[PDB]
Amino acid sequence: IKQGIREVILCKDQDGKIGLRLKSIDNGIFVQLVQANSPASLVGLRFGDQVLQINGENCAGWSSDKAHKVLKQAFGEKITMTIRDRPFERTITMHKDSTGHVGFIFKNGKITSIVKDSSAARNGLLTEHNICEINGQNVIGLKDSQIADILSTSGTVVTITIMPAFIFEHIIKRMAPSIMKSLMDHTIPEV
Repeated sequence: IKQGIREVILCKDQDGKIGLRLKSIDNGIFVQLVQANSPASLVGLRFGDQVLQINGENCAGWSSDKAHKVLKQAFGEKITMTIRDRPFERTITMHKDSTGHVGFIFKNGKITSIVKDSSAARNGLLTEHNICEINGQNVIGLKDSQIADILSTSGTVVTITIMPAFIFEHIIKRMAPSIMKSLMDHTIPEV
């Protein structure tokens, strides 16, 4: 999670899309969904990112509908957004034990229990936090089985990005579980 603010430049694609949906949270605007293969994904926008400005205009106070409208109304040529990196989220680095475990139980993507003497415990992993990313890969909307498998296919060192569940639940709702599992970007980032 990169401290402070950065600028991204987008181009609407052929279809006039950017592949973003935005959400009003605590009088800011936050990314609720990034579409795979979209201009938004390509420029590095991530779920939970705060949009401070669009085209130099402050997003403070905007409803979701107003932010979408501003984007729909922008010249698709060059859209500048000012971004604060995943501010509701934190990253935790763990190492697997000999059995290949980091030491937590989760359910519907939410960590529910931490295992004694585990890496999860040594690194102060918390319950009541939704798993957002594993090693930089968005896993939101995947089944617990898929998330479990992604954990398995990672190496020793596992980095998880988490978000407090009450905040997570506020950001996501008004979007159907099957959209998240299908259409929320789950790619490993390209270089």
